[PDB]
Amino acid sequence: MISLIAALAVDRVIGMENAMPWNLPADLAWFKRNTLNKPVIMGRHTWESIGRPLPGRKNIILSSQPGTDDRVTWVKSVDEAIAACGDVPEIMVIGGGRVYEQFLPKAQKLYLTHIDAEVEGDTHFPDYEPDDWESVFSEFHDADAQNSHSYCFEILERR
Ligand SMILES: NC(=O)c1ccc[n+]([C@@H]2O[C@H](COP(=O)([O-])OP(=O)(O)OC[C@H]3O[C@@H](n4cnc5c(N)ncnc54)[C@H](OP(=O)(O)O)[C@@H]3O)[C@@H](O)[C@H]2O)c1
Ligand SMILES: Nc1nc(=O)c2nc(CNc3ccc(C(=O)N[C@@H](CCC(=O)O)C(=O)O)cc3)cnc2[nH]1
Ligand SMILES: [Mn+2]
Ligand SMILES: [Mn+2]
Repeated sequence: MISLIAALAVDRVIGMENAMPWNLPADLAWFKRNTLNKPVIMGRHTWESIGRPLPGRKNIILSSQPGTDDRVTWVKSVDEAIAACGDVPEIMVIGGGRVYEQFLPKAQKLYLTHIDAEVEGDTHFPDYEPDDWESVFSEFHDADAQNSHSYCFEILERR
């Protein structure tokens, strides 16, 4: 399948000129657990923001331009990105906004972290058609020493 994973603040904000507005290590740890040993597809701006390869995962970068780093795989279209992933039980699409929009209709599963934080962003998760998704997992966490906002991990499956 194809699955999207994202962390959403209020109103589906996911970023602000190429930095995430927070630092919730419980959520990054959820991200790592759900992506480790799977291929991850990302757009070029998200590659830039991370700033390095994600270890333990096949990193596939979409760009309409030649690639500039041979430590990751560069592809020029959605069909090529999926093909580069070969024979894998689960393909993880890790954003950003433009990439999420294109992979949504080919997604079976959404791993969403809803963060209770108010932030004034420039990129959104495409979100919304609720009727087409069943929530099968939801786990809510209050803020603590390490994590300054409350947040909820949710897994949705396409009905
Ligand atoms: N909250 C979260 O979980 C999360 C997750 C990921 C990212 N983010 C944030 O999202 C923001 C980045 O998102 P974004 O929407 O600006 O950019 P993006 O989706 O990461 O990257 C867009 C770029 O990817 C390339 N691309 C996308 N689809 C393509 C296709 N079918 N074929 C060829 N190339 C394609 C293009 O590169 P070229 O311009 O090189 O052609 C395009 O400019 C940042 O703020 C980031 O921190 C947040
Ligand atoms: N749930 C979720 N949360 C996010 O913060 C997130 N971020 C991105 C894009 N940004 C990033 C930034 C860093 C790393 C990274 O290298 N993560 C480490 C865990 C430690 C950490 O991120 O601080 C990893 O090895 O996965 C991945 C994606 C994509 N999907 C997400 N999904
Ligand atoms: Mn808050
Ligand atoms: Mn979900």
